[PDB]
Amino acid sequence: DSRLAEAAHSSFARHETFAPRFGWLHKAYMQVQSNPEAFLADDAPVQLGVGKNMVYAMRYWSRAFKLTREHYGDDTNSRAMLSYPTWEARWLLDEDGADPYLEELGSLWLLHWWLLSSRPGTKSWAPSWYVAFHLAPFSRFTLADLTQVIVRHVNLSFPEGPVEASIAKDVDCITKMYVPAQRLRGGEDLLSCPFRELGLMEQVGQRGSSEWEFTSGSRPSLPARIIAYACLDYAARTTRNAGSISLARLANEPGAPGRAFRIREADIAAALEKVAASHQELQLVEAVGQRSLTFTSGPFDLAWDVLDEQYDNVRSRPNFPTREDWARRYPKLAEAEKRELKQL
Amino acid sequence: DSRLAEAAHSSFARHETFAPRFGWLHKAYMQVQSNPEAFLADDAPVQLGVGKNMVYAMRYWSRAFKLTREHYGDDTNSRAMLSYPTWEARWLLDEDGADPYLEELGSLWLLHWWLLSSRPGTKSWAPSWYVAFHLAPFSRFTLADLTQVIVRHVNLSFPEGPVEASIAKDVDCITKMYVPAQRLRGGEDLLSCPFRELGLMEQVGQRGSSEWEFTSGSRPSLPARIIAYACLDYAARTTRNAGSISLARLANEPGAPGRAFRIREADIAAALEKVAASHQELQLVEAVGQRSLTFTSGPFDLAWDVLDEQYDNVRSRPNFPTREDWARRYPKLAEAEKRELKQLD
Ligand SMILES: [Mg+2]
Ligand SMILES: [Mg+2]
Repeated sequence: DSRLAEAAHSSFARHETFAPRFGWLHKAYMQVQSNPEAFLADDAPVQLGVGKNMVYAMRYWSRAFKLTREHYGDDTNSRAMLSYPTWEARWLLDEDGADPYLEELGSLWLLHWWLLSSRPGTKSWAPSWYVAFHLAPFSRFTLADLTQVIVRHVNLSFPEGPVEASIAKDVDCITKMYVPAQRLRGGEDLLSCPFRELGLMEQVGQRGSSEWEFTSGSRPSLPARIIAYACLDYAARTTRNAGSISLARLANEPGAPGRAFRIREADIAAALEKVAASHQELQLVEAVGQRSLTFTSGPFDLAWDVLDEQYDNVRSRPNFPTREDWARRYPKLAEAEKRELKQL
Repeated sequence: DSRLAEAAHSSFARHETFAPRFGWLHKAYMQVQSNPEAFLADDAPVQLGVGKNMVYAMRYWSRAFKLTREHYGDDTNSRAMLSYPTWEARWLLDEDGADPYLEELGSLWLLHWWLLSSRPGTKSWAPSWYVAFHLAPFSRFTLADLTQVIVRHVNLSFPEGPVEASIAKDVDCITKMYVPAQRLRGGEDLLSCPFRELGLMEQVGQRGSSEWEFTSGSRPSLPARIIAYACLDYAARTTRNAGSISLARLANEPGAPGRAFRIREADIAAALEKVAASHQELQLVEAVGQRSLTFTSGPFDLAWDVLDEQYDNVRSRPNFPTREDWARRYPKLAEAEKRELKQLD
């Protein structure tokens, strides 16, 4: 088994037991935009306004949410892994972007998709999150049961061999990231975490009992265009031209929006139907008779047409850079992608 | 039944049913700091980064959370109410301040207290919230129930009166502010609201059914210094000298922390023990045999010692302004307070 090795980097507990914070995403984008050394400077804890271990966590979460890519010097400098903002970060978090203050719940659903997402050249930095949402056998678990599940997947997927204590720390942090704070004990310490608003995870049988579970209701906070974006972005993992993808695969394949968002096939179809009605190039077709999503040109570009429309077409704004503008401004983003590729 | 009139201004539905947004608090502070006309300018939507239909909601929430005050400018033959940031906003929301990005849940508890709080010279801007937390005789309700208890309290307090439709909009907004996003139904519509993390309101018994309730469990996200601040801030409403206030009043009196935070007397007692252990001027006393909190000096200054401690003593940082420094930069803050105090005929 190497579903996981093919989708995720070997990366555990680099969040340093810290769940994401809005202030960290915001401040990381602002500093890194003009300073590649913003996380590595001896200056960082005061320049970022956080403790020293929070600097690394900030750096990790930037990487994990696909808001930055890392690559060496030179100009020398060193082997130092400097950070570079992605075009998606410029699109989302810029003061001129889609949702710089994460006012819309669809933006959190989007960031959640990027944390789990993977494609050739760009794997996930949260293998424990990927196992939990895409590969775990059961919806209810103890933290030690889920920990054991990830250990077994890491053992069959990576040459290194599992660090149980680090994987246990991922499981603590998943819990803090998705579960309501009333189901947490803080020895006051308790921090906000905006991904709790997604309602993806709950305590069970609350003593609080030792068990936790992922939910399975409807997702009124998940916008249709966010589902449609993820389905077309998932289709674009393997195709760059016109074509189709079955709804069954979108609902059930590991990596796809059904498991990422924990939504049923019917909720995917309902989102795609609503979005298709506004986009001539997209249709739901019932074949033999299973439903398929069709697209008359490459699905990556249509994905971003649907996503940009959810935020009133950010790419139309004055002086908004194109991906090709961004790539020339930050050529190391492509170089980081290439070195991921030349392992395949 | 003048309780609501003494506690709250006659202000209903000015938020247009938009629940608070962190970006709204943060950007309004960044702009009002240097521009008293931030909410009135032709270019407000672009400079505040919001739609034209959101500017007033944003202006309202800043005032309601005691983050701004409003007063006429120095501009003759003009009645427009200009905005000025409060010292509390400088302490909390500045990049140099306590929690500019609302990273700690105690900051949301605190903002919630500010929304509900009331003092001679600074009443609440959220009468429907005041009624819902402090005056309603029940805790479980349909939205039509909550609307009608507010309507009943408003007719006793404000002759002028909003229309019922305005109060209903307040109640929709109360719901979206506090209940989990999974209980709401949009058109996509749903916005984040960080006050939902406080776990204060939940859907109950549904189907159908149409019921809601304020919750009543334990509050592990409510820090003890936040409780003690509110208790001392509450005592300071009526006294500026050494004195005392009973735990029963703190836990049960309308306007006090027990009803604002929906916590029981023992939870208040436990928070106050923790804080009195580091504060020799605070004590929990047994009298006959009711417990009281006592303070050997003025409660308001002790309140802010306790609150500033929760955030690592922000007032000690280099160049942090005193309230005297701030009142000289923004003289109309005191003018807006004096205006309201002389409405207390
Ligand atoms: Mg480390
Ligand atoms: Mg308006």
